[PDB]
Formats: sequence, C-alpha cells, structure tokens
Amino acid sequence: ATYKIKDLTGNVEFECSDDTYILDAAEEAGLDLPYSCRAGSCSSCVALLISGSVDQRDASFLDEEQQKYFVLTCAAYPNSNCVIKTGVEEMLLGYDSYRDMSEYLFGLLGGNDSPELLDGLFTPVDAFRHYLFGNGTNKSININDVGLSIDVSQIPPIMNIINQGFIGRFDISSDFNRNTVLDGIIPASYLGNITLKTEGVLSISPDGAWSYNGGIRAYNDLYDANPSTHRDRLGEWSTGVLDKFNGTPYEIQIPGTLDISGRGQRL
Amino acid sequence: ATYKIKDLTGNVEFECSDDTYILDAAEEAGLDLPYSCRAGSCSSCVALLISGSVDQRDASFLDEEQQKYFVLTCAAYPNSNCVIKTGVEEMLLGYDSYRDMSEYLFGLLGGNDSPELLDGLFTPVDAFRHYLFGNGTNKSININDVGLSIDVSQIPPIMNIINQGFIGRFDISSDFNRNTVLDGIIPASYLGNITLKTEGVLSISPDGAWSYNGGIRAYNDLYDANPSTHRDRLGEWSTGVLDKFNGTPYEIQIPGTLDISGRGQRL
Amino acid sequence: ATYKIKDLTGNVEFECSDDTYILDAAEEAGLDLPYSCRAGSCSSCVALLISGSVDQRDASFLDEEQQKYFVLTCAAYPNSNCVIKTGVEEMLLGYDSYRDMSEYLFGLLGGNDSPELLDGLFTPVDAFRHYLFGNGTNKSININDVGLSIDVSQIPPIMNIINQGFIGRFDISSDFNRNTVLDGIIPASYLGNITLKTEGVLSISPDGAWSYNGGIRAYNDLYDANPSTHRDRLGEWSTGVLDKFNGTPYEIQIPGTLDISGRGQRL
Amino acid sequence: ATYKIKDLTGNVEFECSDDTYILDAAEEAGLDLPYSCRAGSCSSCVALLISGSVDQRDASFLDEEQQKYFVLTCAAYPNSNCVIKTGVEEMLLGYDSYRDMSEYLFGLLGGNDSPELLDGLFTPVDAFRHYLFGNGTNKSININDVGLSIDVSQIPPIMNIINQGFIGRFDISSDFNRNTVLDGIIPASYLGNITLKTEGVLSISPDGAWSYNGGIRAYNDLYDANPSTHRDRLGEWSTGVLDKFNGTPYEIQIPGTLDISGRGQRL
Ligand SMILES: O=S([O-])[O-]
Ligand SMILES: O=S([O-])[O-]
Ligand code: FES
Ligand code: FES
Ligand code: FES
Ligand code: FES
Ligand SMILES: [Cl-]
Ligand SMILES: [Cl-]
Ligand SMILES: [Mg+2]
Ligand SMILES: [Mg+2]
Ligand SMILES: [Mg+2]
Ligand SMILES: [Mg+2]
Ligand code: NA
Ligand code: NA
Ligand code: NA
Ligand code: NA
Ligand code: NA
Ligand code: NA
Ligand code: NA
Ligand code: NA
Repeated sequence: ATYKIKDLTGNVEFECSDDTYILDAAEEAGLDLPYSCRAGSCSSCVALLISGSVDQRDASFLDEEQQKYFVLTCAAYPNSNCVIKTGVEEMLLGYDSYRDMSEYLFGLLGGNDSPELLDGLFTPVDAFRHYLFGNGTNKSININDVGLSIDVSQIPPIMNIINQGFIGRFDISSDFNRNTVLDGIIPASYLGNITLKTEGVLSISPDGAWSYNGGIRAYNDLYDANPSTHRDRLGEWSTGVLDKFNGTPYEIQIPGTLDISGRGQRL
Repeated sequence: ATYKIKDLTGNVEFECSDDTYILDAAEEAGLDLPYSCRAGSCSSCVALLISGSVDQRDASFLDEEQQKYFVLTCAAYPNSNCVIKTGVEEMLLGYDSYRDMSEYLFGLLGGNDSPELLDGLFTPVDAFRHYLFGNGTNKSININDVGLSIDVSQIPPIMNIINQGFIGRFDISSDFNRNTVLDGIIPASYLGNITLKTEGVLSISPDGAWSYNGGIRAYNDLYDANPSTHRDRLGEWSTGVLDKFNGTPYEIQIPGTLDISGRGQRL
Repeated sequence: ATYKIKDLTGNVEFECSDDTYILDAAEEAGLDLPYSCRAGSCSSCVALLISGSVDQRDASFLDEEQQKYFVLTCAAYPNSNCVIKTGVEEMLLGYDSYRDMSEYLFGLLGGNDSPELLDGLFTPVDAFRHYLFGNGTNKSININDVGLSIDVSQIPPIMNIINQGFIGRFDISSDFNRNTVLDGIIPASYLGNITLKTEGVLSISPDGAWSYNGGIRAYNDLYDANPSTHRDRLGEWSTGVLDKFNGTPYEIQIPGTLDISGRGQRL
Repeated sequence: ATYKIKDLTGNVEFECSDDTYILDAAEEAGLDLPYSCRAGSCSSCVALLISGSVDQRDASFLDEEQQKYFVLTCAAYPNSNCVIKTGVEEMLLGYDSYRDMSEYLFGLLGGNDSPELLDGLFTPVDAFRHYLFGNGTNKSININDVGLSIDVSQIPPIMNIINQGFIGRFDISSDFNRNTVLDGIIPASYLGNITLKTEGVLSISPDGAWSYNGGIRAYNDLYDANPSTHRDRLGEWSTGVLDKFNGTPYEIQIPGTLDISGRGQRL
C-alpha cells in the first residue's frame, strides 16, 4: 500500500504509495527535492538508499552496482518504508566501495537519531558529542526542560523601567541575554549565554509596587563555542579531543513558552 | 506506577514502583547494590542521576543543588524512568562542578541506547559507534535481517556427510563457521566471521540424490575487532577515532531462525 | 525497619518503625486518631487495611477473617508500607464480606485521586462527578487556572468610592461577589457566583485621575448547587441523574493570588 | 518535548512534538483529519480544545475568545498533553452550548487516568469505576501484584502428563484457565476467570518423583461482566449505578512473569 519515506536531508518524512514516484510524493507534501530532467536519465535527483526496497526499473542512469546504494527519486517506486539522503550527487560520481563511504555514513548517524537532546547529566556531553560527529544537524530541547529559574529581577529591560521610577502600565516585548550560570551547571555547560524574549505586562503603582505577568521564549542557540570555552565548561580533556577532532556548529532549537510572574516593591 | 531503572553499573534494568525505594526493588531482583547506613545519611548507596526524576525528601543530606545530579537509592522514589550509575561515592564526596564528571559521562553516552541495530547501509557504522560509546551493552539484529544467503553446499558438516558416500537419513545438529563475506558487504563490514548452528534432516537416496530441510540459528557475536580489521572494513579514518576514543567490546545477539532447504545430486 | 503509613482520613502520611504501634507513631507526629482502651480490646482504633502488611498479634478484638481487612492501630506493628482508613468503627461492626464494604470503598476513590480538578471543558463535569461520588472531600484549582478576567470596573467596593467623588489615597481590603458568567462558560458551569477578596491601594487625584493596584484572592467555594441550578448549567440529563443519585457538597479550594490593576479618569 | 494528543473522534492517541503542528503529527501517525487551507485561514481544521494548552499565534481566524475553546490544528503547537475532538466545524456557528456537550464529556471522564489499577482493597472498585467512566481505555496490573497463589497441582496440562504415568523430561508450553476464586476475594471480584500460560520444564524420574520449574504469564482480560456478575461481586448497589451510567468493556493488561516451582511424588 503506502510506505513512509524519511529524507535525512532536513529530517523530513513523507508518505508514498507503491504506484507513486518518490519525488512526486515529496512534492505532493510540499518538499523541494533536487531534479533536472524527470525521466530517470540524470543524477540530479539521486539519493542514497540507506534502507528499504525500491523498484527503479524506470531508472536508466545508474547501473547494477550503484542501484544497491543510490536511487533516482523521480523514477523509483517504493516496496517498503525507506530511508534516503537526497542531494548526494557528488557521492555517486566518486563512489567506490562501502568502505570508502563509511566515514560519510558514520557522520549521518547523529542526524538520524532523535533531534531531542538527552536529558539530565547527559545533555551537555550529548551536545558536545553531536558537535564532534553530527555534521551540523539541529538538536532541540524544550525551554521547560532546560532547567531555567528566571526571576523578574534578573530581567534587565523590566528592571530598567522599574529603576527609573516610572509609574503606570507597560507592554513589555524585549529580548534579553540569559547567562545560564544563574540557572545550574547543566545548562551552563552547553548553552552558556542564550538570548531570550519576554512578552507581558509590567504594572507599577504610584507608590512603587510592581507586578509582571507574561511569558518567555528562546531563540535558537548556536552551539559553536571555542576550545577555551569548552575547557571552561567541560575541562581540558575536551581540549585534548578538539586538538585532533574538529566540531561542526549546529543550532539547538529551544521551543515552548516559559510562564513568568513576579512582584516587588521599588525602594 | 512502576518505571524502568537502568544501572549503567553492570547495565541491569529492574522494576520499581513509586512507593518502593530504588535500593529495595533492586535487592528484590537479586542485585547487589552498594549501601551502608540504609538511612539517607551516608555516601555509600549514592548513584548518579543521569536521567529521570525522583522523590528524595527523606534524603535530607543532598539538599543542595546536589539533588539535581545525585540520587540515594535507599531513600528515593522513582517519579519517572531513570538512568542511574551506582558506585559514585567518590564523585559525591569530591565534585566541584560538572567539569569533573563530564569526561566520564561522555564515554557512557550510548549506554541506554535501544538494542536494535539500524538497517541497511547504517548497520556497520552503527555497530562501530556503539563500540565507542555503548559501555559494552548488547545490540541485536534478527538473523532474518542480517542478509544471509546460505546454500546447503556451503555447510561443511552436511557436505562432509554427502561426500563420504553415505546413504540414509541423518539428523543434523552441527555448529559451523560462516564468513559473511559470502553474504554481502554489509554483514562482512561488522560481523565478519560468525558461528551458526543448523538442525534438520539430511536424506540421501541410493542413487545419490539428496535433500536437506532445517533451520539455522546464530550464536551471540562479540564485536571486538582490532584496529587493522576496522581499517579493512571501514578505512583509515576509523584508526584515528579508535586511538582517541576507546572501544568497549559488546555482544551482538542474533535471535531468530533462518529456514533452509536444499537438494542436489552426488556423483 | 521504619515504614510509611498513609491514613485516607485527611490523606495524612507519617513514619512508623516495625517496633512501634501504628497508633503511637501517629500521635508522635501530631495526628489525633481515635482510641479508648489502647489495649487491643475494642473497635475505637480500628481502621480499614487498604494495603500493606501488619503484625497485630496483640489485636484480640479482631478474628482471623477480620484481620484481612481491618487493623487495630493501637495493637499493630507495620510489616510494610501501609494505606489505612481510620475511624471506620461501624464498618467493622457491620462487616460480613468484601461485597458488603465495596460500595463504601468505591466512595473513597474520589478522595483518593489527586485533588486538582481536571482542566478545560472537563472541569465542570469533573466537579459534578465528584459531587456524585466524592463524598465531600476537597478539590482544588489554582486561581490562575480558573479563567477569571476581572476588571476594576467590575469591583463595586472600588467603583463605589470613585463614583462618590472622593479624592485621596484609600487602603482597600474588601470582599466582593464575582459572577463567573462574566468570565467564561467553564467557570460559570461549576463555580457560578464566588466570593473574592481584594487588597491594594486606590489613589484618586484632585482632577479625578485614579488608579488601583493590588491583588485578588478567592475564598474556598462550596459546591452545593440545587438541581435547578445543575439543570441550568449542565442540562436536563443532570436532573435525570439527580433523580436517582444524591450529591454530597464539598469545598473547591482556589489558592494563589491574581494581580489586578486599573486606571481611569472621573469627570 | 513530545506530548500525547488524544482525539475523541476515534478514541485515538498520537504523539506530537513541541515544534510540530498537531495536524502534521496526526497525518504522520496514520490518521486522516480535515484540512482546507494551512495558514490558519479557514475552519476545516478546527477542533474542540477539551483539555490542555496550545500555542496558536500563527493562526489568524479565531478570535481571542474562541481560542479558549477552539484550536486550529494545522497552525497550533501543543504546550501540554491535549484532549481534542476533530471533525468539528459547525459549532463555530454558536448554536451549541456547554449544556449540549456536558453529558458526553461526563461519560468519559476516566478516559485519561493512568492505566495502573489501584492496589489492595481498592482494585475491584477501581476496575468497576473504570468500567463506568473509562471509555474502553486499557488498565493494567502486574501479575505479581494480583495476589495469585498457584500450585502445580492446579495446572491441568502439567498434571495430565504426570497422571498418565510418563517418565522423562518434558518441555511445557500450555495455556490453562484460572478461576481466581482460588487465589483470593480481591482477584475474584474483578478478574474472575482468566487465561494464563506456563512455560517450563517438567522432569519425572522412574520412581515417580517430579519437579516443575518455569514461569506463568497472563493474557489480557476483558472486563465486561453482566449486571448479574457485578451484583454477586459487589452487591445490589452496583446494578443501579450500572443502569444509569453504563459500562464500556475494556482490557486489563496483566504483564510480567510469575515464577512457579512444584515438587511432588506420583505414587
Ligand atoms: O520569538 S520567539 O518566537 O522565539
Ligand atoms: O574520553 S576521551 O578523552 O577518550
Ligand atoms: S531528475 Fe534526472 S534522473 Fe531524476
Ligand atoms: S545507604 Fe546511606 S544514604 Fe543510602
Ligand atoms: S483502642 Fe481499643 S482496640 Fe485499640
Ligand atoms: S485547514 Fe484552514 S486553518 Fe487549518
Ligand atoms: Cl533509520
Ligand atoms: Cl494561597
Ligand atoms: Mg549559547
Ligand atoms: Mg564476528
Ligand atoms: Mg459558587
Ligand atoms: Mg475475567
Ligand atoms: Na508556546
Ligand atoms: Na511554563
Ligand atoms: Na503503585
Ligand atoms: Na592512532
Ligand atoms: Na477599568
Ligand atoms: Na483510580
Ligand atoms: Na505442554
Ligand atoms: Na450518563
């Protein structure tokens, strides 16, 4: 019947019955896959065939060997659920053996895992491992799982209003920097400084009593610390590793909203 | 509510309700976990809280930020599935920060991965990565998913019978070695030589016509290749990785039965 | 060893070592369970043994069959963690079988569940089901989750001051009625009219500019509507239900504080 | 991280990630839901937000007031586990009050309880209440918590071998029926007859001494007794409750393995 296709390029999954070409099913789901011709006679749509059976008798550009490892998405019907990696044109031309592509494949594992970072004590070293071997695919951790303890008095753009003596009702919509050292050793060992945004209402009475009610969201944070920072957060064993292995920066998505409330009395 | 508790100390999983102290449940399952005071007031039962949430109000002494990274198995109620590492009294007694334990945690990162190996082009590199990060924990792959293509003619303890000229009905129960180079590049790139066992009935008629009906099962395969073998299977990149990061041997369980039938004519 | 005892009367928990009678351990932690003889010689201290194991060889009043379901707290040592329901002296005095205490035990389930009301569109019917089967135990919902949208113009004790032409600074501390129809159909469908309290400061300048800044808390609300009101709120089916099944009133606790502020100009 | 979305239209329950729209996550699960646009524009996606919180900022159609009760599922992220009902669109007319849905929602209130049955004296009445309000969702209790006391003499497929006079070593793999009246009043009051399976080795020496070693597992049990059985197990009160509120059969999962040993002498 219908089989699921996972494209490791961007970690997207789309349905495809056994009478639809893989490329058309992808476009049907709004996906912009590569193609030049559309008749099984070039390599513009070539994808790695990581796992699954495909019927590509319509394919003519790949021979018998390449068909064991690659698939023309415009000319192939699925026979099972499939994993593919689109956009690997340079690979097909230079392909020699499994051996010669195994390092590239080992590098795809990080992106094929769940994007969600491991929790607890694993989160910072999971982040560092993905830096070493993940080749830039995004990871994620909900803002509610990061372990932040944000007090209103730690939010400069709100305290900026309070401390200038203003009185009244203020619609807050501000970015601010959060040094997660204030929050705990776990977030401080892979996130460091992060950019947050708060939206809400600050009320300040004639006599300086204030309240704030709103939410906090987080921008994606770029994991690209230098070795000196890795040494501060993880220790000099990280420096010995980075002396031999280069990291690849990637984004940590931090979805969700953190509710925030606070009250105080000025001066 | 019961939850899953893995102790990467010996990689054992046991059941524990939200009313059971983790030390008691593990003692139920006959496990030998460290303890001394059994009263929430010493460092002998302390495990790392690598993942999960717990109820440690009877713990008392932790109290500090310590409670987010340590758990007292004699006085803790599981509020979730938990990865824990017993035997860390030394880290509790003298950790300054995450810096001191990050390298230990890093090497343990695959210790709670699912056992099933990835399929297809991923299987050999998945097996290699688990060698580096798996903490010696089991992987598995069904014998029907390995990609084995065995003819009876490649089974010596059966062919040894046919070629001696015997005539009759043989109950076969024989181990034999299988070099999966014969089966394909994928199994050859992480299994190499495996030991199989076949059980069945071999019939040889007076005129030399023969047939065999049976099954094939596989013993657990130790993944422990030396650097030369990895260099052959994967290439020279594997050597730099293995030098810096250490491999821990683990077993690949190959459950299931593979059916086999064959027939021929001796002369 | 030392164990935990949970008395379903109030859902109170306390410790009890294996060499302390349940009753004594309860008093040593501030509780006040019934007793008279304190010598295993009546039913003043009897409790249902929901679960757990006790040594009550000192318990004369209970025969072996009764000791499967009941425990004399002055005569029993905990062998394990225990859930009990004290004060059930009559239950025993009429006991004959599990069958004959099952309706009573069913009526304890509502009190045993979490006291927080379900959310959203389940809140009004969760409240009605607890009315039917909860036998009077408290429920709760945080004032912030009720769905109140209160404007100072809806608070008569504040508006009465402004509307009389007064000028100055008023310390406010007043109860007032909140018809939660003003707030939304969910609160209107189980809370109806509730009593709130506000404390804060009303300042009215000579030119009639005014502002109010304070907080709002909620008294416990007694859920005790008559069938006419249930029919208004839930529909005719509730009258069919109430024609065969009686409710028991219970209090809904509404903890927390809401921030309130308002501004206006009298002319 | 990832939340359970439960849709009342099919009693279906499917995961949805914090960064994924509810409709997309439903499409990936195997579900078919209504969709006309996908920019928050129409109402074909609209669902009733029964329980939980969503982020609907991308959505444009619904007013701030309708967002309290309605969710555009192609444009909404879950903030929490959610209960919705898809296949709604007419209700936006404003011709359905809370009164019109209240009886429906009341009847499935137990449908999101955790699956583990309560222990001890509560188990039978917990099972009965789930029959009334659980909407057919599963419950569970570990076989080791049920209170079974099975002796090998009560296992007919083992005694059958012993009693025919056989001598040797036998692999046992046999279903058999257990009337839990044999085990205790609690299991007899909600499980009744259950089907179990035992796997193990029975050895019988020439002199008729026998030993059995193995384990026992339980099949899922359907809770669907008729009003007569409920009266016998709980009493007359259960019939009036059952008449008014009605039962929905559901399965009780009984996981785990119960170890069993027997020793005897055939003589
Ligand atoms: O600005 S927020 O959506 O990250
Ligand atoms: O843990 S690393 O330094 O091999
Ligand atoms: S686009 Fe040319 S082969 Fe598919
Ligand atoms: S054994 Fe001492 S704290 Fe647990
Ligand atoms: S007080 Fe009399 S039996 Fe306990
Ligand atoms: S399909 Fe139109 S808003 Fe969802
Ligand atoms: Cl995969
Ligand atoms: Cl309060
Ligand atoms: Mg950062
Ligand atoms: Mg091998
Ligand atoms: Mg009221
Ligand atoms: Mg049954
Ligand atoms: Na959000
Ligand atoms: Na929050
Ligand atoms: Na439990
Ligand atoms: Na080396
Ligand atoms: Na106002
Ligand atoms: Na329950
Ligand atoms: Na058998
Ligand atoms: Na009903």
